[PDB]
Amino acid sequence: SLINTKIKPFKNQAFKNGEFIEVTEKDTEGRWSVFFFYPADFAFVCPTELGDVADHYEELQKLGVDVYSVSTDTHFTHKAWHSSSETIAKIKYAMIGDPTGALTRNFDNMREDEGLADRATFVVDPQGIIQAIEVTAEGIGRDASDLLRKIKAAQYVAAHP
Amino acid sequence: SLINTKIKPFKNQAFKNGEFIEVTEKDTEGRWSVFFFYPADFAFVCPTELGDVADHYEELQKLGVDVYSVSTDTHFTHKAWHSSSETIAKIKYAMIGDPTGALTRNFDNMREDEGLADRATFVVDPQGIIQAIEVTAEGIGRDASDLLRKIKAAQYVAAHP
Amino acid sequence: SLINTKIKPFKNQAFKNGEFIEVTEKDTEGRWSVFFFYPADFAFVCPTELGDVADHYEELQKLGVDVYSVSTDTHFTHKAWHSSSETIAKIKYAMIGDPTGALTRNFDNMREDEGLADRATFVVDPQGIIQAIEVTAEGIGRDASDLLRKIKAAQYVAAHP
Amino acid sequence: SLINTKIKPFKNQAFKNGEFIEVTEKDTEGRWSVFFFYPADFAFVCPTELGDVADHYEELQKLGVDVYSVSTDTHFTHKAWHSSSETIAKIKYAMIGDPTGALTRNFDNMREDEGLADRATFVVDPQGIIQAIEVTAEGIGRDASDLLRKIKAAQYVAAH
Amino acid sequence: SLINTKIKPFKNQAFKNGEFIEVTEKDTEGRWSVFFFYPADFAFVCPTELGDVADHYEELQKLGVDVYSVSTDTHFTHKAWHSSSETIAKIKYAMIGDPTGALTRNFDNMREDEGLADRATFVVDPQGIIQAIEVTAEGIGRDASDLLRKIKAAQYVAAHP
Amino acid sequence: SLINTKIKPFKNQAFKNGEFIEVTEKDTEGRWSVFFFYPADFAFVCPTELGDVADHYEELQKLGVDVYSVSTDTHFTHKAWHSSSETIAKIKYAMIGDPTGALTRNFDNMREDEGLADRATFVVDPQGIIQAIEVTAEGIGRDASDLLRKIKAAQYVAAHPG
Amino acid sequence: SLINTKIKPFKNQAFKNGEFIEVTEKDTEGRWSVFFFYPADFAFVCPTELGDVADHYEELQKLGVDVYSVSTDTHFTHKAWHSSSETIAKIKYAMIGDPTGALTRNFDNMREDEGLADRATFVVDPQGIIQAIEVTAEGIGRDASDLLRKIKAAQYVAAHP
Amino acid sequence: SLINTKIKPFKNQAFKNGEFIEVTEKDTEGRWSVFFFYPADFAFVCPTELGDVADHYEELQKLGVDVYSVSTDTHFTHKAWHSSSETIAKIKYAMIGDPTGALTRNFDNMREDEGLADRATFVVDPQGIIQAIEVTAEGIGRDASDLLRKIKAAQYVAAHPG
Amino acid sequence: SLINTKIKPFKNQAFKNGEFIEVTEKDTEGRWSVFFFYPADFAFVCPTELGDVADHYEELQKLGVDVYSVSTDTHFTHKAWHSSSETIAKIKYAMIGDPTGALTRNFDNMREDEGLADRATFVVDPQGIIQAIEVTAEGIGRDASDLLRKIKAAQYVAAHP
Amino acid sequence: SLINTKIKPFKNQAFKNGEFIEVTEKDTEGRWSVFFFYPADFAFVCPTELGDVADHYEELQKLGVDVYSVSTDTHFTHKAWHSSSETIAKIKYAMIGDPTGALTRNFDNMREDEGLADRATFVVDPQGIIQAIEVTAEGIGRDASDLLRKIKAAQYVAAH
Ligand SMILES: [Cl-]
Ligand SMILES: [Cl-]
Ligand SMILES: [Cl-]
Ligand SMILES: [Cl-]
Ligand SMILES: [Cl-]
Ligand SMILES: [Cl-]
Ligand SMILES: [Cl-]
Ligand SMILES: [Cl-]
Ligand SMILES: [Cl-]
Ligand SMILES: [Cl-]
Ligand SMILES: [Cl-]
Ligand SMILES: [Cl-]
Ligand SMILES: [Cl-]
Ligand SMILES: [Cl-]
Repeated sequence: SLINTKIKPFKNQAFKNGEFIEVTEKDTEGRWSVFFFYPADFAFVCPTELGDVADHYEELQKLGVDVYSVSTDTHFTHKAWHSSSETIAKIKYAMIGDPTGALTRNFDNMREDEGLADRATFVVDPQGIIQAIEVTAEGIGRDASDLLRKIKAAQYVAAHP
Repeated sequence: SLINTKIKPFKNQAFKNGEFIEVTEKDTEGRWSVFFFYPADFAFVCPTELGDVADHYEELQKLGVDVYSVSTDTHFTHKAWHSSSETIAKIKYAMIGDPTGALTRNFDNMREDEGLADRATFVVDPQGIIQAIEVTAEGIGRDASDLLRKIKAAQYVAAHP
Repeated sequence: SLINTKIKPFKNQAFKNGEFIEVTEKDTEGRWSVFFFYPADFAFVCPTELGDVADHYEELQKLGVDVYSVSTDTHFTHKAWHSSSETIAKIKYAMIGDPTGALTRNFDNMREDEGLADRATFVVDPQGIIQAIEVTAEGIGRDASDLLRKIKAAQYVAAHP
Repeated sequence: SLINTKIKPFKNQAFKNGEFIEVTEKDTEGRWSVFFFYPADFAFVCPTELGDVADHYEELQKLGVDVYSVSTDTHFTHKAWHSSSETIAKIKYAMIGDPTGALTRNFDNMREDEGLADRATFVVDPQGIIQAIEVTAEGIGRDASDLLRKIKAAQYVAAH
Repeated sequence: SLINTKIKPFKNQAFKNGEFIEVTEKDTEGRWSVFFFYPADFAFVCPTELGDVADHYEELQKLGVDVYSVSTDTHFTHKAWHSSSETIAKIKYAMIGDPTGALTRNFDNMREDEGLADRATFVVDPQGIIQAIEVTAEGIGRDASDLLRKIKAAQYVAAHP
Repeated sequence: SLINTKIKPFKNQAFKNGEFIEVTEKDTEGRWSVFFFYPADFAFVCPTELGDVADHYEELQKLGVDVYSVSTDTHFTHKAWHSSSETIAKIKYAMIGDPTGALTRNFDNMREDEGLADRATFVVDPQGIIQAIEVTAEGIGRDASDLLRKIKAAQYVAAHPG
Repeated sequence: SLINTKIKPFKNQAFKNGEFIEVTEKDTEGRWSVFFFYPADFAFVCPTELGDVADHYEELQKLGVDVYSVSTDTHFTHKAWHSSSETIAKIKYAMIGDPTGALTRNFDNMREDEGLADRATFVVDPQGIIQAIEVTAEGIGRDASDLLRKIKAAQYVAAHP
Repeated sequence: SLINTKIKPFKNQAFKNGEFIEVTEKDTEGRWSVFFFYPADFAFVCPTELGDVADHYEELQKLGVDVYSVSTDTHFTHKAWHSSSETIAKIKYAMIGDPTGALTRNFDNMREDEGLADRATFVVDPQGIIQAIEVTAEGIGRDASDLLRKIKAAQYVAAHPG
Repeated sequence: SLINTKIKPFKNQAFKNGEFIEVTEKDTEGRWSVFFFYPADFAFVCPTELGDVADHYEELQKLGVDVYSVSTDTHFTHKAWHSSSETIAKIKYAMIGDPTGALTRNFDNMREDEGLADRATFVVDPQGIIQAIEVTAEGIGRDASDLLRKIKAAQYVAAHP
Repeated sequence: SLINTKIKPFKNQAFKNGEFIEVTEKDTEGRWSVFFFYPADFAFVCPTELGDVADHYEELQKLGVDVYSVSTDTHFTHKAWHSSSETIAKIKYAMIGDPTGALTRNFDNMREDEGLADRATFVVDPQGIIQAIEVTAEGIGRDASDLLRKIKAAQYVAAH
């Protein structure tokens, strides 16, 4: 488990609201971060999960939490996915491309014989420390409302040691 | 992470319903299993978590899911905790002692500088494959109803590929 | 260079004329093959090159030459690219996905800090021997008509040593 | 034997008279120390041994001697044990928790396939030097009046 | 491939228009360079390729491109070749001798079991970066007019990222 | 420590009651054994420890316990000591000589910078398992009465585990 | 020196009287051999030494001695040299090409920073044993008539030990 | 052979004529030294060799030669030996104890499987350089008078080179 | 020292009474042997030592003791020395030549910075075990009479434990 | 081969008419040197080779050329040979002894399994660079007159 460790430095391209931006660990410092990994854009699997986090994106921003989705696809592919799927289209958070797999491996989350990330979610606090981890196989869905509870609880223990 | 891997062989003592028993991987074969790790008996962090799983234990048992809690304390210590805590007293599943940390290290779950296991939950299917993982920091509580939901989804995809 | 070496075994998923297929080195045996590498689907480069090769595919097939394009994108992404670009839409040869980068590293052709393949073309004869190589930087376009001339010349020396 | 070697640095949590304290090697400097290892709290073995040392404890303190019991349990388990065994209840010295086993391994005293310490007693002089060692199997009891006898001889040779 | 890497330092003798000159990497700095490798002087091969590059040479020089052919023969042998074949005779560019094979190995282009260079062409820009590579087997000819096209495209892109 | 390990093979010469014998690990099997180490014969310390054990040997022999003293002196040296010390003269157990230090190092009991064994006592049961260990610095005496208590106690647990 | 050792295996191309032949160590077995090394064909050195051995060649053949000259040039280069220099033209023994430098290194005779052989002569008996070694710097000429005296003395001691 | 090498630093306790002393390589600097090794005190082998050297000791001392006998026994055992043997009793030179074996190993003279020194004699000049070596098995006796012949010769050659 | 070790195998040429012989360790088996090392033939130092041993050789022969002198000179040189020194001429035992130093190094008796043997004597019993060793600096003479006394002692102890 | 490399430093004893001397690389600096190796003194094979060089020695001295013969024998042994043999007695150049084999190994000219140098001749210029090498087996003779031809030719090339 990477629980209670500091995230490693990284530098990736991302797509966010119709534009390309670069993201590094410096963008996460002093912020709450959710890293949301998934295997592949354009898979026949319906992206319910990515869109649920999208639905909750408003509250997450009021709690000072940024959301980053990550797959080993490129940011170009993200822009195309964002254009063709109605569910993906409502995403307003950053979609990080990790074709080198460096970000994915930082989180020990690479399926090495497929070149894809596992279905993992990491909650990271402003000092870069990982406070929560959830991983599931392709049939077990990640519940975005459960994520919010965990994030809110994490902020609480930060305030009340 | 260990997602989608086979659990490793192990041999531990446990306390269960007033008795000391031995538990091994052979006890898990052909069953659904939940491994519930926690840092320490008698911390006076209220064992809200252990008791939640206890409340749901009858329900879990009807789905054919066994539950094993695990810490690096001994089974002697578990028996004493069980006699002294009203909440722990209602645990009817096996409380595994792991003073060597072998069981804990099998799940890659040791805080090496404290000698205690992290707050991790692993769902293991009847073939020994880890299908879901949840890990939290010391302040963020694991929700047994979410565990239950994940187990049912895990059981669903097994029956309907 | 890899000139005059035998290509190595490989197994990839690919998209071809509306379907997903598996390609292995066994598919190239007894055939002439062109492996046409590029960095990324949905890239700012209008894919003129992929399309130039497309125009010549009927001529190439009459020479018994198979064409495989290759990037580290997934085959899913290929299907989407084929659907959204009028130029890509006219590709009827196999588009191989190489997310593990194994195929790309076989041809020593990976930009390791980008996780993308270089702009390289390999001509492979029916015995699996690499007979021609062209690699260019991102501004210099590969000319499919120059490719044809080389292939016919390669076929001539095979017939008349 | 670790006889005549200097103890190694360590940093552990402990229970001592209703409170949790941190203990390190720096706490032993300039002092005589007895390190009293045992396998496990709440084991069915009755802890007559830990309690005999308690009976002798004011006397030891009058000699400027600190006592530390050590097991691989946590200080949490010690506090609980302290509430439940009438015998353990009379301990007024520090009960050190060693869940990492580092303290135990410093003294070469870990049963590696059990994750528990052996039944060992070490006497350490004010310079951190080990002056006496006793180790027994689980049926053979350590006698605290003999411990006292050994400490007093050690203090004598220190003086001469 | 060596695409987009910087050429390595080198120091060789060459024959150019009736004289022996020394060439080092310092001669290529601030200039465009074509390094044109071939296996052996006086080969049964009609040196059509070397002579074709000669015909296009004036044009290449006005675009600021210097040309160096390189073989593992000595410069003495080049000089003799230049005197006996009318085709080699029309070469006005520098002919580098590489009997130690160092220049050749810098470009990773040695057939170690023959001690001869492969049929490789490298286009190198003024900062020493390799921008184009072409390699062929013994029957497939390199077309100097397509070399020019590539060079002109490379120059456009230097000026217009 | 060496607690709960099996003693290692060894082969040494010993002085025992007016004779030279060879002692091996084979001689200890099926018996209770005490290995009693000390630094040097003819030393400035009066050998009260060795004499003290001698006082208890008959008790020890009725309980089926063999005693072996060990130093890195030779068996020749033990014989001579036995003739010159009034204390040593009453020793009826085997005095093992260990000039190679192998028996001593088997018990991890060598002071390498002096080439002398440390002041250590080991109780070993019939299966060759070490059941008690005692090691002390040079000014802290080893009590033979307390040794007996440990041995009697060790035999009780062997007969009544739990 | 290599005096009194057995020559190493080799397989080289050579030019001999207008044809290309392969020479191996198997060709030297059961015969006397002279291996005559020099740095480079077409060198500014007028090849007085090579033509001198030729004048004595008919005589050498009556003694059962074969002659092999060796440079790191190719056999192609030997053929051209043989055609343009009158002195070289009278060579009727085999001219071995050693572009890999393997034969030259077998005789420990490579100038490693030039990639050329030193001026060395080795006399080899029918069992492959080196019986004489002569090496000189460029100004000092090897005298073929002294070479003959040495071969006759070597043959004498073989017959009358 | 260590012939013509410089002896290595050392530090040992020794018994010399009723007193315990320390011997180090600094005691050999500027003197002629004889290091006379033997296997064991109180051994079955008649200590004639040490006694014969003792007979020549006033003559050796007149020539500025120090004598050091060495075994892997302690210096305590030497004092004891000195009191019980009439032969050893006439030794007035230093008896060095080497229980750690470092001195014996310095002279490459240890029998490792016995933990005892071999029967070796070394002559060392005032500069620390070894000028003569003699080694024999347990039955072949060293002639103290031949030792003496050599020391005088070694002293001659030192003062009259060539 | 080498005391109580078995001599190692050796094969050397030697001069004995007008003849050249080969001595090996098989010559020493079942015999008592003296190996008498010295630094050099024809040296300023008086060969008193080889001669005093020669004076006793008849008595030594009666006791079944063979003598071998050894230096790193050749057996040729021993022959010449035997012809020039009235003293060495009396020697009837084998004079072993050791130009490789092997026999000398077998006995750890080489002055490495001089290539000469030290002044050493070894008495070896019929089982090849070294029973007595004497080594001296250059001014201190070895007394062959003492040597005989030791050999006699050695034979006695062999016969009487 | 060692052709065109600089000789390595050395320090050897030698016999030079009557007396023993020490030769080192400094005695070769600034001068032309011939190092003439052979296997062994007093060998049955007659020193025709060493004598031939002696005959040409006065011509060699006039060209500023020094001669050193070398074997793994000692200088003591060389001296004795110089008296026993009429051929050898004519020798006026330095006979170097090389018992450690260092000089010989410097010229890569040692037969390791025999401890004798091979039959090799090295011509060295005043800058210490080896300009000519000839090595032969025991039946083939080194002709002294050709050694001069090579040296004069070396010197010609040296000036031009
Ligand atoms: Cl993880
Ligand atoms: Cl994990
Ligand atoms: Cl390539
Ligand atoms: Cl990858
Ligand atoms: Cl210990
Ligand atoms: Cl542990
Ligand atoms: Cl390349
Ligand atoms: Cl121990
Ligand atoms: Cl030892
Ligand atoms: Cl050579
Ligand atoms: Cl050489
Ligand atoms: Cl090469
Ligand atoms: Cl020695
Ligand atoms: Cl020796």
